[PDB]
Amino acid sequence: MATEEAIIRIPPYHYIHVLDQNSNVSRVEVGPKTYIRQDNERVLFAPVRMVTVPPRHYCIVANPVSRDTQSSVLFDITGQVRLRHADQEIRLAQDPFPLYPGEVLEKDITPLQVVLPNTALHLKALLDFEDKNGDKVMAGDEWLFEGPGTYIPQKEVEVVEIIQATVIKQNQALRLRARKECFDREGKGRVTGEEWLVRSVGAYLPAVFEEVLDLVDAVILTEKTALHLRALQNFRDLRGVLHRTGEEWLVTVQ
Amino acid sequence: MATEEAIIRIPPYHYIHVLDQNSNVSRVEVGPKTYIRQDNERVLFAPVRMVTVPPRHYCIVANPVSRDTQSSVLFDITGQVRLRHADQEIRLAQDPFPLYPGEVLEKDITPLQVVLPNTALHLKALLDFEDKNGDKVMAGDEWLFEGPGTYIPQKEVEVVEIIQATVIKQNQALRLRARKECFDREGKGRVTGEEWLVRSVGAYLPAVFEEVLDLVDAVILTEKTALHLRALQNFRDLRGVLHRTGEEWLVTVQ
Amino acid sequence: MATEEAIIRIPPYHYIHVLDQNSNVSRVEVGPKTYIRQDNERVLFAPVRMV
Repeated sequence: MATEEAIIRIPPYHYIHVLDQNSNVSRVEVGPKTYIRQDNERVLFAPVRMVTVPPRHYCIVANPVSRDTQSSVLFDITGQVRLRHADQEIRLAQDPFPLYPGEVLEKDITPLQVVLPNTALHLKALLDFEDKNGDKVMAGDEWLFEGPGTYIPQKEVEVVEIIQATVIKQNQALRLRARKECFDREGKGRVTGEEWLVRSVGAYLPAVFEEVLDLVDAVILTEKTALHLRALQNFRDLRGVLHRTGEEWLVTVQ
Repeated sequence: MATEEAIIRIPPYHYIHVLDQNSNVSRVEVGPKTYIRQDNERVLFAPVRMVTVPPRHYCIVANPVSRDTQSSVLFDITGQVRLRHADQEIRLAQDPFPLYPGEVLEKDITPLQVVLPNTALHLKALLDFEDKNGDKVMAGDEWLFEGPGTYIPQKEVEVVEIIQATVIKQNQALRLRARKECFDREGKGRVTGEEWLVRSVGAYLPAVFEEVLDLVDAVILTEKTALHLRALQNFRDLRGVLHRTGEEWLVTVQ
Repeated sequence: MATEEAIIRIPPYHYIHVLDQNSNVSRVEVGPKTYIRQDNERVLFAPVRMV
């Protein structure tokens, strides 16, 4: 049922064979095994399936522009005996090992990285529970990423990156419409659909928050000015004074 | 009555045979058995039925985009001995076992998820009596789903998801048309067609409740205002005062 | 280098195969082995010589 593949094949190039003949026993998940190699394909078996592949790489161009794929877990160690054709895998520069037969759902993502005010990352869990350092994740909820580098492009789909809000003290303050049961990332106060005030200078929008609008104060250290305000919910102002809706006050150099 | 199917067939591909020849005795519900497999289909029997199939899979692409089907329970354990062609099944990634002969009612549903205020799930029982953990459902009534994860798309047809209502305190409160003998899902009072008021902030319409309108309050902490009211049923107000229909009172900074 | 010799063959009849592939070790002088037999010649190896 086939011919001797005694063909010349170049060193970085790829070729898929014995896809038709039997595969291994036990947990050794070598299915129909194949080879990417330098030499002439001398073929000891004619029954073997022949798949015409000229150009292919296993090259991860430095750490930038890296790759992912369907796990083809053929080699293992004394610690990680991973599920082969059940899981999906992600790759860095540290993988210049040659290609396999059971690979699907893959491309080449460039590892984008961002730091502090620069930008943030709005990850979630597409099906993940506990894939990252030092503890465990709960359902399909969402995390914040602020500071230096990047991470694994796996088991999380990021909502987006967020270009944060920037606040120049006295002239500015930030409004933040809480969106879920959202606990305040900056204090104990929280309620869905509610409104927020940022008194800190140039800070970031936590995943649950939302930059509504940036609101500039009216300057009233002036003996020649006072503010006319209408309390809109029952509360205490910045200066801690009991206030009921509709009530009207004027604020002035206190 | 047929030919030797000695044909080459790829590892994840599927083929249907012996659909014409006799089936098993006793509870072993193997009918005309078939095989999805890696190797060459050597067929020791010519009488066999040949169902021409190139591309197929048992691929449940991670937990998302998963699949269900008409049951085919050939392998069982000690804890489970199932009816194979009466029932109907639902499947996740945790089942990459091959295909069968009795497959009829199936597709590729992505197990959509929603959590907290975000959205709700208006589940009903299409035929079901007790399909879910730690107890037993009464006929084809309706539940709600609120918080973290998803579940089994099986014995329950969902009415819809429900993008909930949202109320901002003193400015707002909700109206809810109770539609069944509906017991109040936030209190004790109840009656069909009746009218409700939501006094909590940003919440969710339970299954029997219906979002009518959200009603904003008139600001009357004003010394220059009072509200003219007309009691439409015999009752006691927010402030717990005896009222009768027709009756008119005015409400002012109390 | 050849085809699956899945052919029908009669009981007293004869056929010569695996003439091309390797032969045995030691004093067991089976070279390119063959078979005369009753059944259908299912051939697990395609490289086999067909006579």
